[PDB]
Parts: sequence; C-alpha cells; structure tokens
Amino acid sequence: TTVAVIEGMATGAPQRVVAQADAAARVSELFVDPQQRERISRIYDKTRIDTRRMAVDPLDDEFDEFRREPATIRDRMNLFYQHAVPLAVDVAARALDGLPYAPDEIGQLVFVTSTGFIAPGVDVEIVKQLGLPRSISRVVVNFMGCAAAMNAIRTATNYVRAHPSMKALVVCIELSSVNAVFADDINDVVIHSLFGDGCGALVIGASQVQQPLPAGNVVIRSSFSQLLDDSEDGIVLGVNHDGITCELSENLPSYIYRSVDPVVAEMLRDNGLSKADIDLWAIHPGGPKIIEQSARSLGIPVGRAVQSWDVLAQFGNMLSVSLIFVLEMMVAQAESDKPISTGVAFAFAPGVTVEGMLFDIIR
Amino acid sequence: TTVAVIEGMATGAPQRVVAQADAAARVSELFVDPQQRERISRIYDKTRIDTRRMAVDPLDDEFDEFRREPATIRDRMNLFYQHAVPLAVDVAARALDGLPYAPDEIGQLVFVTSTGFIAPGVDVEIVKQLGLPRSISRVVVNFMGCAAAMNAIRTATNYVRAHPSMKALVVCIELSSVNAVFADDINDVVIHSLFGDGCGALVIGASQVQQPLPAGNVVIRSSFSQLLDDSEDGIVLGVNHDGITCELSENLPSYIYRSVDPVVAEMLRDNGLSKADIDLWAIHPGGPKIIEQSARSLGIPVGRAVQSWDVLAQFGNMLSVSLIFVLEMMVAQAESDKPISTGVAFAFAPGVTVEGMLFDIIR
Ligand SMILES: CCCCCCCCCCCCCC(=O)O
Ligand SMILES: CCCCCCCCCCCCCC(=O)O
Repeated sequence: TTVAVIEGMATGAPQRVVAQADAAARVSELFVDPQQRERISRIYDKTRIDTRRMAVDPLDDEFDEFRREPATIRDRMNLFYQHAVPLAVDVAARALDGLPYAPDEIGQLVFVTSTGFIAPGVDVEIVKQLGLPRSISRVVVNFMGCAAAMNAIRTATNYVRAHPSMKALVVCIELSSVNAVFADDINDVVIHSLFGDGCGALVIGASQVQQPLPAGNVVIRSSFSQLLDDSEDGIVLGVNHDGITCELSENLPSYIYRSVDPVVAEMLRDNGLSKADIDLWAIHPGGPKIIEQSARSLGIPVGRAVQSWDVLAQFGNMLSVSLIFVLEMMVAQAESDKPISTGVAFAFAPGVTVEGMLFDIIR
Repeated sequence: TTVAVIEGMATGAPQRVVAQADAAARVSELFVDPQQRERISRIYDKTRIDTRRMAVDPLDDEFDEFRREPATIRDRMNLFYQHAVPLAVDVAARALDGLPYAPDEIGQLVFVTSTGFIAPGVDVEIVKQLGLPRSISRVVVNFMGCAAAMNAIRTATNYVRAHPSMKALVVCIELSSVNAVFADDINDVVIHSLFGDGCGALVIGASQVQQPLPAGNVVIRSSFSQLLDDSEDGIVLGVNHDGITCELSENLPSYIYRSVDPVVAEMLRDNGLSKADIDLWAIHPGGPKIIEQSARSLGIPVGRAVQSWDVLAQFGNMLSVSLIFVLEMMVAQAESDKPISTGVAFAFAPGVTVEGMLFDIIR
C-alpha cells in the first residue's frame, strides 16, 4: 500500500575549520624522532582530507593539558552535551523549516551518535527547544558507528509506514573532537587524523505509492544489512577513562573488499536491478581505503563516488553524519536529465556489518 | 488493519543470589561511625529488597581491590560483555523456543541496556549464536533507562506492523554489578542498595485484528510517552572513569507523584477506558518510593501492584528488564475468570519521561 520518503533534510557542523596541514604540523611537533616524525607526516598526507570541523580546538594550550589528563571521560561526555545541543537543535530545526507540518505531526525522534553518552541527553533538548509534542516517541541509538544513519532511517521507515499520518525526525550528530587524546599507539595517531565533527537531520514521511511526490523528495526504496563472519575485529568501539575510541583493523579494507559486492549484488538481485541502473554511489566517506576498496569491490572507478571524496576532503569522517552530507550534495546536484536519479548508499559498522539503502531521488 | 502481539517471552539472571542482609552488613563494615554505620543499616532496611542477582561477586577480595581502582571504565565494559553474552543468548533462545517460526521470520533485533557500552556488542552474538538471519535489522538502544523496554516494544511494534509477516526480537539486559564502586557520595550508597542484574526477551509478531489469537499472547494495545517539564535532574545517567552511574533526585518521588495520574488518565481517555477497566498495574519496580508514589498518584492502594513489589523483593531494580519480569509473572498468574485480563505498564526515564503501555493479556 505504502512507502517511505525524506521530505526535509539539513546539515551542520562546528564553526571552527581545522586545516589538515596544521593538525599534521601540530601532531608532528610532538614526536621528534627521525622515523616517528616522518611516519606521522606520511599518515596525514595519505588521508585525502583538507579540512575538518571541530567543536573543540587542538590549538589551545588549556585544552592541551586537559587532553593529557586521565579519568576525564565524564567531563568529555558533558562537553559532548555542551556543544551538541545548539548544533543539533539548529540542524533539526533547519530540516523542519520550509515544511507545511504542525509539530503534532512529528511522532518520532530517532537520535543517533557514537561519540557521547549522557542522559537526559540531546534528544530531550530537541523536543523542548523545537517545541515538539511531549508525547513523542524516542529512540536513542548508540555505538552503531558510521552506518548508524541507515539503522535510524530504517527505524523511521517502520514508524511512518505503521503510522502513515505522522512524521519521523532523525538526527545524527558526532563530535569526535570531544574524545581527542594523546597517542598511546599507532592506531591512536591514525584515528585522530580522520575523524571530525558534524550533525545532520532528516524528516521522513509516508506516501501512498504512485502519488505525484514533490521534487527533491528521496524515496527509501529498500534498506539492507549483512553481518559478516570472521571480521569482529574490523571496527571496534570502546569507552576509555579518557574518551571514547574506535579501533580499526589493518584488515578492514580487505574485509570491505571481500564483502561489498556480494552484499550489494544480492540487494540488487532482490530489487531486480543492476549496477547499470544505479546512477549514484553514496559510499560512506570513512577514509580513502574505505572508498577505494568499496569501489574496487564493486565494478566501479574509484573516483566515481564524487560526493564521498568531496565530503571526506571538506569534513573528514563524521561517522553516522557523513552519509547525510553525501545525500544532501546529491540532492543539490541534479546531475541527470532523468526524472529519478537512483542510487545506493552503504557504510560499515562494528561486526563487521554492511548497512545500506537503495533510493531514487525525485529530481 | 492490524495490531501487535507478544508471542514468546523469557527471563534470566546471574546465578549468584546476594542477600540484602549480607550486602548491608558488608557495606556497613566499610563505614566506622556511630551516625554513619547506623545511617547505612537504615537505608538497606528501607529498600524492600531481600535478594538481587549479581554477575560479579561483592565477596571476592580480588574484585574488591579492582572496584577501588580509578580509570577502569573500559575493563568494566568488557566485563559487561563477558557476562552478558551467555545470559542474553540463553534468554533470547528461551523466548524463541517453543515457537513454530523459522529464523528467516526474525527480521528485527532491538537490543537494550544502559549498563554497558561496547561494539561489536552482545546483539551481534545473539544473531551469531542463535543463527538468526545476517540480514536482520538491528537497533541498539542505550541510556533510555528503566523505561527502555517500552521504547523497545514500541519500536518492534512499528516493525511488525510495517512488515506483518516478520517477527521482532527484543532483548533487554542490565548488569549493574559490573558498574559497582566505592561510595563517593550519599547517592552512591543509595544506588548500590537497589540495582541488580537481569535480562529479559520478547518475541513480537503482527496479527489481523479479530483473529482468534493464542492464549497467553499479550496484545500491545497502545504505547505512550510524556516528557516532563522542570524535572531534568530526576534521573541522570553518566559515564565515569570507574563505571556508569545513575544519579537520582530527592524530588523524583514528587515528580512521579505529580505526573503519573494525568499522563495515565489522558492515555485511558484517548483509549476510552477508566482505572476501573484496568485489572493489572505493572508499575516499574524501581524502588519503594517509585511504586508508592506511582500508586498514590493514581487512585490505587500501594500494595495493589503485587508483581512490582514481588520483583523488587526478589531481584531489585533491573532497570529495563524489571517490567519484563513483572509481565511474565502476570502471564503466569491467571488471576481472573475473565477472557482478557487487561493492564497498564509504565516506568520512568531520564527527562523525566513517563513511558508505558496498555495491554490485554489473552487468557
Ligand atoms: C567513534 C569514536 C571516535 C573517537 C574519536 C577519537 C579521536 C578524535 C579525533 C579528533 C581530531 C583531533 C586531531 C588533533 O589532535 O589535531
Ligand atoms: C544505570 C547505571 C547503574 C549503575 C549501577 C552502579 C552500582 C550497582 C550496584 C551493584 C551492587 C553492588 C553491591 C554492594 O555494594 O552492595
């Protein structure tokens, strides 16, 4: 009878732009070994990141000494809150603005992050400051990683199709900068070169199938998941005494290489399509190997997913948020004379799990 | 067209029973003051708890010294994992056992906890060890507190009604014992006297309304939420360097007193019933003030919610899990000759939010 649709959308990020050249220079200062300082310069170079938005400054000496201290986890969580509320309120609002709905119509808020833990959290502030119904259904989704926006979209899809008349509001926000530390190990150095801050927001609504939908609407055709074997170590998320971390496996790129195509293939098979029918590839911009290996698993030229590279270059990895950016860019660039430019988004989660969705943008 | 139903259900807990008399004695030893040692004895007495199940021992001197140490948060999270996987796997299985369905029918797993953070986490192990489809949709719900099973049920309700043919599996597990510490403050002493360990599991399925449903089925009539004003401080959840905490306000009981009736009233009004039509009150057994004040807000004798007191007495507060226990007891005790014994469950979440549901048990 029915099918889900993105009716509004928006993005935001901390004002502070941080040039990768500076970050690399600032980090290189610290190591002062011939091999060590060299290794670091090389790592930052390979990231394909020009800038990241960061709510906390790596410039301030006052923040420097705090980052050194042990047992600060709780202060960082409060700091996530202190910076996230205005950002998330602002972006949620912008997603709702220019829509013809009463707040009474907004029946779900799915809040998403893997970079702060605190309750009552940001989700409550969204409903208070935006004036959403206090009877709103809420779901807080945590530690589902870079791919968490797919899990959130899937959840909102189920809401609006089960309650046609109502809308679902999804908000993702990630403040990696809040969890920044000094490098105990190689993985610390790598992680701290990639992750940035950002938030994104989506309003989802139902639709009777074969309605003349608005232009700019994105239709959630289908969603998909695959939990993989032999790749528990791929993406790991933890809570340390001095911050939340993500620990990546050296083998993650080959995990991704071996898993992307068959998963995406099977999805297309069950949807009755081919790589030929896909105009857009919203590969999560987690890093250069993540895009490269996704693309080389599929049959596609690396640089085809141009929005993914663009977002990585400008923002870095904003975990769950990145794919919202990718999608907003894709809606902006009407790159075809076709009525529906259709695409596939996917990302990777601890498991390893491949999460994604097929969608048609209504031009 | 349709409405949701609980088709299977199960509970479990750490083997180790801890008598409150011992716990109180063990904790009283630690303070050596006339007022101090006295105050503590009084607190434990007031809890209305005989026993709690605990995955970690308060007996072992080896565990004693670890509980003292700072910055152990990450080890505790791994410890949550080490103990949660078998429990959660076992209970999820038992919820599924004695059911006709193939694993291909299980399309959602909503995993719930506010007492450990780790990825890849327990949810992945449920699908691996239970052999559930790897294409299963997952949602991990964290820090939604004692009431999180209502948020999870609601979410599963939306899944099965949006995908009639499939089932949703909900698993809640809470291991407070993992987060145990030495008391920095009065609230630490109070918290450590109430919270225990437990898990529960639910299989939810769809149904065409006016089907002769099975006996023992519980029908999710409706769910409800209310985010309150001026009660941010009521229930607070945080992540410290040496464990996750919950900080309760002295005013929480009056927050509950002032909010339960109008919220529950309005729900009944929108469902067209009265307190008269409610045969069962599944008040979250968070503590004696929580039940007492809920009951005195509503028009009901305190001791009416007998399952709530029973569960508190035997297990303590197992946050999200407790209401599953309450419901399992209620299904067990067929207390009426009526065909449908109907009830209301609710609980309290950081916000403060009142979350709950109306249900008819098909007897
Ligand atoms: C999913 C958890 C993400 C954990 C983030 C830890 C790393 C934060 C990196 C923030 C950028 C800091 C770079 C710098 O030191 O200049
Ligand atoms: C939602 C977070 C709850 C944090 C719970 C921390 C304390 C749990 C108490 C476990 C019982 C410890 C035994 C005792 O000292 O009596």
